[PDB]
Amino acid sequence: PTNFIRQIIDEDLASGKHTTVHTRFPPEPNGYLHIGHAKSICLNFGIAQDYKGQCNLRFDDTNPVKEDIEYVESIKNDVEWLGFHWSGNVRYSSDYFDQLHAYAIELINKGLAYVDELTPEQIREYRGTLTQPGKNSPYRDRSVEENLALFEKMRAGGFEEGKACLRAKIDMASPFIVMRDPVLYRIKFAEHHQTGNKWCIYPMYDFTHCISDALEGITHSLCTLEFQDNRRLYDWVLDNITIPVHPRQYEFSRLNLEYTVMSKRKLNLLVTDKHVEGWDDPRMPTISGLRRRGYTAASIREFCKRIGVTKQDNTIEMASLESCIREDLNENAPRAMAVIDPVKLVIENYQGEGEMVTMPNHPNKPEMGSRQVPFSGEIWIDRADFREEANKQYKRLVLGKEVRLRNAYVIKAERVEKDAEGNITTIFCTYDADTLSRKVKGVIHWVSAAHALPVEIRLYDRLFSVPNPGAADDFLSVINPESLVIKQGFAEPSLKDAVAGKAFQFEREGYFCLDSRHSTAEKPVFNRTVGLRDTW
RNA sequence: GGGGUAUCGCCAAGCGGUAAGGCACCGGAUUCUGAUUCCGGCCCGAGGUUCGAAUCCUCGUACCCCAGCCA
Ligand SMILES: Nc1ncnc2c1ncn2[C@@H]1O[C@H](COP(=O)(O)OP(=O)(O)OP(=O)(O)O)[C@@H](O)[C@H]1O
Repeated sequence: PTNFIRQIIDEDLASGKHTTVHTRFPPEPNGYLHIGHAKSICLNFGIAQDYKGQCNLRFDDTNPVKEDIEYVESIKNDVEWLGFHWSGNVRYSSDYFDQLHAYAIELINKGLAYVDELTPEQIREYRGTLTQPGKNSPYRDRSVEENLALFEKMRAGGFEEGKACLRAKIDMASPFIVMRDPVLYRIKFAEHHQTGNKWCIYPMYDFTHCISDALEGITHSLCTLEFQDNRRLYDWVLDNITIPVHPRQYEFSRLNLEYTVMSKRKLNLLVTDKHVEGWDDPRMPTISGLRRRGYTAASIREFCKRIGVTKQDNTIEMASLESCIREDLNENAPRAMAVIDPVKLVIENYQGEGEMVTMPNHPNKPEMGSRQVPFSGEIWIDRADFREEANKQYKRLVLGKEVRLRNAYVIKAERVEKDAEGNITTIFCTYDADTLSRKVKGVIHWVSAAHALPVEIRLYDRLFSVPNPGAADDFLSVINPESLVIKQGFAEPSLKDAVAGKAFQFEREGYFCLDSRHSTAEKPVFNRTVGLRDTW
């Protein structure tokens, strides 16, 4: 699987510019990982292992205020669950606070940084606009000695938040807004989840990232398009300090998925306002969310592989994702039987009850063996599989016609019974005793009512009603009210041996898995990962 | 103003020499899952250089990103 980045790497390896590849995944611990991060993970860890190099996991913990320890734990969990391993110990940008501080001092001594006292509002007014250039701060020309003294003052906590900041001295007229004296350090009297209260000054992203990459020996730092302008500051910092290597940044387009949101702020909001059970709600585009929904690490790696790596903005269709999980489960998931919308079907022609039929664990893979499924007179079938009268297109069960039960005989509808609402409460039928192993075209699933197992089924759907929910003025007001719908049904007996993690394919229905969060020893709960491809 | 992008369902190969593949959708074969499997259907605009242009050049047009003491 190739892309413009792997081609850049091949070239460097050929020209001799590098003899090894070292990448990194640098997530900020301010939320859980989503399918978007997965693309970055596959790209970075995938390149490393393919080129026999290294890939680091570095928490970019530069803003204590919006970060929490809870997130570092789940992020590590998901990277591992995805099947990737990082080189060495988990790293943290905060592991470099002392070096970063020393580098700030180097820039100050070269006259390439200074302490600015412009207020947070003033800095915006002096910055200029997209069409107009900015103007130099009145403090831009302080002497080295004065900046040194003032920066130590900031570190010591002598300045209140927003009363001072260390800025790089570049060019207020640069067409690159990011190069208009970017803030390097800002004051925050906030406790840090790694360094506690040792620091009241914290380095900004642009100053931190490139130096962190450099120190770790990163050869190619891969990020998304929104940082293309930043690459100039990334290079400016490395070009102006004393450091032996200069990692190069290459940007690719972020993944966007139809009918869902990918921004951490929006996903957080959904969780905070309780519109979803939690970061791992089965309807969330998060890694943990997809996991609980029934997606396999393998399907996700396949997905990331299929969508490619380019510099083109894109929004992949949900159909693309679902395809990957179907392909995965259609080859490894054992087949079973279950009815989501139950309706009794009495075979009056059946003598009492008691029988056991052999059902394959996979209609295309005998190697998976076969189970022992029971068959009786009173069974359960899905209401959708029966109709009093229907076109020739309806291949299911109809009064006059006869159907075939999955891996069983061939029954024939006879009479029906309804309640005081017209709802069929029971379907009476009869069968052909000799059909174990006319032209009855049609097959439906079923669950012997005697050996039946009460089971709760959770059917999920798109979280939002529109393709691009993030583009709506209020993405919340566009949430799909039917994203989750609980159903009570019955499944064959061999489904009580289901363990959270195992994926079954309820024939004619789709792929499901046990939901440990709701599944009780009494009543099991199955999440529908995805429906089966359905089209007459 | 600067940075990027465009192979017309959604992605995406291509790097001067007969325009891949995946998803989606549409046909047909197999089928005791309306599944699966297997066949088949499917170069932003205008010029210019060139024997030859999706690939190079010029000028456009459309879209995305940048005016946090966020990342
Ligand atoms: N949607 C995405 N597709 C591919 N990579 C992504 C995506 N979102 C974030 N990344 C990248 O993954 C790495 C870690 O991202 P980070 O932890 O900073 O979250 P983030 O940038 O806040 O994500 P978001 O902006 O989507 O909330 C960075 O390189 C980031 O650019």
